[PDB]
Amino acid sequence: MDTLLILGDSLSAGYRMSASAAWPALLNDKWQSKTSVVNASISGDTSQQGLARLPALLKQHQPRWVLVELGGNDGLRGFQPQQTEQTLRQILQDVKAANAEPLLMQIRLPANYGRRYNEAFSAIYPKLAKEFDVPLLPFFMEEVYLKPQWMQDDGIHPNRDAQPFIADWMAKQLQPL
Ligand SMILES: [Cl-]
Repeated sequence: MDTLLILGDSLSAGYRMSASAAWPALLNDKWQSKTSVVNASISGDTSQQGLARLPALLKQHQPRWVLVELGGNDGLRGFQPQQTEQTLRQILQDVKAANAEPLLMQIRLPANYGRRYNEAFSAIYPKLAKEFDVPLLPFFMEEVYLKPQWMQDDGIHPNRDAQPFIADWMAKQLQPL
């Protein structure tokens, strides 16, 4: 079996829920005996904190692909987009140099954040996917935001009931990869 490594923040770890409640556990169950899914996600992680954890994970897991789901905390904290871009660039360099295929997820801030900064933050992702010639996955939360029954009260993080949707959505996005 090949291994999919997830390098993520609470959108993949689960916000205020157990790891086993989060969609990557559901995906792992769905892909039993075919593909291993390692959820190396930490609630609250910046792109810099993800990057710090990455080398040990690459060594240990020798994954075939790495899903990079990071930078949203940087954006939510108003960090400079150029800085989050460089950090993400380093993550992508590390992945390729370990002989793994990076899969970069587009991240955005919710629709009530100011539009100029959200635009500059969001733009980093297609720029990096083009630069590294890697898949750019769409942001799964854009669908989730549209369902109050799947959102926690902060308007940011998906709830436990959203997790089976997200797992199914991710299974569908990831099969041609
Ligand atoms: Cl998107």
